Order: sequence, then C-alpha cells, then structure tokens
Amino acid sequence: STLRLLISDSYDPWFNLAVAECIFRQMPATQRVLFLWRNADTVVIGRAQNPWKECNTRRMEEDNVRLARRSSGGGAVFHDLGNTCFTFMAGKPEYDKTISTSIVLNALNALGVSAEASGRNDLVVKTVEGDRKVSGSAYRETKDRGAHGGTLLLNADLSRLANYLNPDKKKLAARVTNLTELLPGITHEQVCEAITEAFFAHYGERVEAEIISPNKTPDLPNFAETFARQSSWEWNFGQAPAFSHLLDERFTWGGVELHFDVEKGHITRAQVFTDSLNPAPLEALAGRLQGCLYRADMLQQECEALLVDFPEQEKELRELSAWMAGAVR
Ligand SMILES: NC(=O)CCCCc1cc2c(cc1O)Oc1cc(O)ccc1N2
Repeated sequence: STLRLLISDSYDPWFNLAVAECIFRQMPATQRVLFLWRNADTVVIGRAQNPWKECNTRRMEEDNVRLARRSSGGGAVFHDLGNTCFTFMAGKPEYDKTISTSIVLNALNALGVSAEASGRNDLVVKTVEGDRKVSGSAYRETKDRGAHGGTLLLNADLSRLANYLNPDKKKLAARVTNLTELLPGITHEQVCEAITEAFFAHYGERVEAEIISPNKTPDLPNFAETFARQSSWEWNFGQAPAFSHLLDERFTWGGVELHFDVEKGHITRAQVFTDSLNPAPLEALAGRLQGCLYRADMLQQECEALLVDFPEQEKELRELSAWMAGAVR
C-alpha cells in the first residue's frame, strides 16, 4: 500500500527512538508512515549535548530514569508514560508539515477538544481560561522526504524535568496543560486510534497495524544495528569530557561549551557541546581547532574558514568568532 502504520508495544525509549530513526533514514520514501509510541521515564538530549553537565546523572540512577540521545540537535526533554508520541514521514515533493499537523488537529477535535496550531511546532487548545499548550513537536527534512515528530501531554508529571537537570547559570540569565485535565479519562490507546483514523481519513486509505517491540523486531532495514547503537551507553552518555580549559557561552541560538587542552601554546585536543539545532559547524570547528595556536586571532582564522561551508549559519558562526576574539586573551 501507500501507508505504513507502526504501533510500539514497548516502553523502551532506545527501541522507540531506534524506530523513529530507521523511519527517517533507513526506510524508503515511497510510503507514508505513522509511528505511535510512548516511553517509560526518559530524558532525551540533543546529539551534541553533554549529559554530565545537563543532567543529574546520580538522581537519574536513583529514581530509575533512562537517558537517550537523539540524532537531531536541540536541548533536553523529559518523557513519562503520560506522554504519547508520534512521528509522520512522507516522501516529497508531496509532503509538507501542514499535513501531519492537520491530522493531529483532526484527532484532537474528534476527541472533544477545540485545538488549533500555535506557531510552527506547537498545538494549543482553546479554553475559557486561555490557550493551553498540549503538544510539542519538531520537523526534520531531506532532499527526498520530510518527518514530523512530537508528543502529546495526556497525564505527564510536569514537575519531573526539574529533578533531573542541573542548573545552567548562563542560560537562566540569558500554558502547558495535560489533556486529562480537559478530557478526564483520556488514554494512550484512544489518542492512538483517533490519530490513526485521522491519518486514514486524510489519505483515503486503510492499512493494518504493524505492532512492534524488541521481543519482536520490526520490518525495517538495518534496524538491528540501529537499535544496538541507540541503546548503547557509548552513544547515549559517552565518556565525560576531561579537559584543562573550558570556554562557554549562551547565545540566542544555543549554549556552547568548548573544552580543550593547551600544550606548548597549542590546542592538543578539543571537544564542543551545544544544544543548537545545527551543531555540524561547531563539530567542524572542533575538528579545525586541533593543533591551533592558542591565540584569539588564530581561533578566528579557523572559525571563518568554514563560513563558506556553512552559509545558512553565517550569523551564528560570527557571534562565535566575535566571542572567541574577546573570550581568550
Ligand atoms: N524543549 C527543548 O529544549 C527542545 C529543544 C530542541 C528541539 C527538538 C526537540 C526534540 C527533537 C528535535 C528537536 O529539534 O526530537 C525528539 C525526539 C524524541 O523522541 C523526543 C524528544 C525530541 N525532542
């Protein structure tokens, strides 16, 4: 058919995320996919974040919370079973982010809630007490496809993210509602059905649900390998950075932490972390700092030898250099 419907029966965040990843990069862009899942207690971090800084790893071990690193940039989110997650994927040029949005909107209204889009990534429900945000989401796009992933708040414990994150000095000095409040009784199963029907209605087509779990791996290419990597401690946590120097700042487009050693006046190793949505140029910068003379003018030279390779991140990259120029010497 033209449709693939995947329902996870597993609360394993590394399995669920593994599926979202295969859908986006492993699957062919021939079909249209809806994946619905939920996670047990998990902190999800952007791919370039330092969880040893971002997260209270000790409290996470105690209270039994998993850490998962996603392949996209950005900052950290907390998930419990009170979150219902979705991902839509469709090949281009026929796909756009309005389609998935309209489907979730459809399901929410069908469920009994007066919902509409607020800006790009948010869905809000209209209330006499005002707009309530019930859903966050993110969009990822390719030459051949677009993907829309997000979470709905059914009965999430909203006081939990604080327990599992460390205070970020420079970030601080730089509404949200559960559906069970509006629909007492709402459940994961009901939301999944409603989104599924709205999915089928829009496309004018019906497929059977492919129920998937680790006990029973899904019909996806290179999944075994993707799952093995996603659930690996080396990927999610990785070794903590142990460097002598640290340059850090909080910009409007993300925090940056530049760790490095200096020996004989030159950088002998470096590592960058960020919650930026586009870490790639920061990664490239770290690569170019290897062996660099530890001097302001020099840090700029390497940081502007990339501007040509990262046109879309021009502004940022120069908030960067102008920062290294005043932060070093
Ligand atoms: N609220 C924040 O600080 C998030 C900033 C980054 C935005 C972003 C978030 C997510 C994202 C992409 C993205 O660009 O993908 C996600 C996948 C997931 O399973 C669970 C959670 C996420 N979250």
